[PDB]
Amino acid sequence: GSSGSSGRNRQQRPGTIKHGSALDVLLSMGFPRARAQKALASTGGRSVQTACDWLFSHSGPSSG
Repeated sequence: GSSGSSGRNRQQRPGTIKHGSALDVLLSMGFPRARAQKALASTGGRSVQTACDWLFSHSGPSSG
């Protein structure tokens, strides 16, 4: 016996001391706040996964 393992489950963030952000996350991935911003904004800012899809996905008004 002895010892255990409480708290900290899975852990999904660049540290526990400071909380992350859907944006800060993208920043960690290597994306510019802008990119994440534009995306976030577009997709409001709920999930970072959705934004990504948007990011990659060509966004713009079909010109011609």
